[PDB]
Amino acid sequence: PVGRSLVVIVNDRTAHGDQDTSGPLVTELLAEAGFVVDGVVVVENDLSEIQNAVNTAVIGGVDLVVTVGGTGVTPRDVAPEATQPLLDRELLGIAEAIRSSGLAAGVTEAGLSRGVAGISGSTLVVNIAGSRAAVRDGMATLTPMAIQIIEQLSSLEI
Amino acid sequence: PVGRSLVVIVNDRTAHGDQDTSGPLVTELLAEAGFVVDGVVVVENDLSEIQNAVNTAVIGGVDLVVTVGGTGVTPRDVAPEATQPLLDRELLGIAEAIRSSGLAAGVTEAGLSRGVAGISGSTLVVNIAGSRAAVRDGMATLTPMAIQIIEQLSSLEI
Amino acid sequence: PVGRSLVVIVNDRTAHGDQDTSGPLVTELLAEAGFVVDGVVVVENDLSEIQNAVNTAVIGGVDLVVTVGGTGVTPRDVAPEATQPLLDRELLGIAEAIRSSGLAAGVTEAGLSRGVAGISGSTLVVNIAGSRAAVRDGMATLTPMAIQIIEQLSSLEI
Repeated sequence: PVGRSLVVIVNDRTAHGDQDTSGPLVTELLAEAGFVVDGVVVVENDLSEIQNAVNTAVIGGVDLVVTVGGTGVTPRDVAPEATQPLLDRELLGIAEAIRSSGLAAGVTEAGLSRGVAGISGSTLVVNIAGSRAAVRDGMATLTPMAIQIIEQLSSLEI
Repeated sequence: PVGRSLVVIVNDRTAHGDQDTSGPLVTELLAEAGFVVDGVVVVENDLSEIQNAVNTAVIGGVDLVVTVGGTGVTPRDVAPEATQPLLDRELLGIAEAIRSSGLAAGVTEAGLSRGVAGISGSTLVVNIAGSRAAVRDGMATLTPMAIQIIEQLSSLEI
Repeated sequence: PVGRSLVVIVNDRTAHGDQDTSGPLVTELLAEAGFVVDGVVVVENDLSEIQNAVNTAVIGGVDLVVTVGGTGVTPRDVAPEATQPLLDRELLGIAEAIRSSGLAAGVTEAGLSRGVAGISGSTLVVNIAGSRAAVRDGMATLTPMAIQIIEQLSSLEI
């Protein structure tokens, strides 16, 4: 196994009982890249809830947290605002590659995603947009990068 | 019509009577994408003038403001410095896509543009470099993105 | 000659006597693009040493400083943290183009580089990752951009 992962669904409707159509796809793509999926957390578009969810993964030593949702242009979308202050160092390369690949694939919500990416504690944290198309394209870009970052951290033999 | 737009020409020479060769091209490309062009404002490379021009569009409820000029490497180029503090949220995807497309087209002043992009109030604000080549390539990248952001805002039915 | 350049090797091992395998390649690529190479400085992954090295080039009026190393994900990698506060204006276009080209070439440490770029005083400063592959790909992207920025500054006839 490459490492442990957690998925955070950032969606007001999912947090009140609607069918989450994105999370299972993220889970299966993580598993197919070789990650153990420790769990899925659903939160509202709420800064402190999102922070609590990520910080909980960070304190439990999770290797990869993928948040899904809350990267659009409306004031309610606060995943990036919630994430950025938790980052000890940003990895613009991840966020830029996700936007760039989504734009080339014609997935607008991915090209325009305000998502950030970085290391918090021992955890790689990456925001992706909420749609199935964004999760598909974002995950294809992200997972080899995440494998390399995580493999590099454990080859430090720290 | 997709929405209302304003063009802000940021150019010391144009502000003192020289022929503006970029503004008419921006106007015609906006019109061809379906925007009403409310007007054109000419300002110097001057932070408070640029801010006044943009804030005036913001308070009038304009949907898209394209600023043209003042994104180069010299100290006089202050469009990005003027713009960034007005943004309630940045849209790095727009600025990155404009740079990336300009670089692939060999338009140096576009690849290297310090331009930013984001939402201020109800207005999408985007900096592009001053040349005809930069306006051509920047507008081709920008206008479908702007249509999608604006169509999304009005489909909120707010 | 296009201008004067300095190379700063940011590497703990090189700073204690190991063979620097990257610096000669950077020197030869600079020379081949037409820069005079004023010198090479070796420093540790140490914020104040890196700053001293860059600020020394800035005060001596150097046109281009390329730093090599210290852009990875581990806490010891501090080239970007050292560089960013010295920049009077950032040139995201350079850093983004370096990441983007490295990603397309399959050079992971380049796609993921946290390197920044910008103008400090009269000096263009650009961080690249430490490997030979990163220096090869980064330099191919950087040197035409650097020539254009420097040629533009001296054509100001300031």
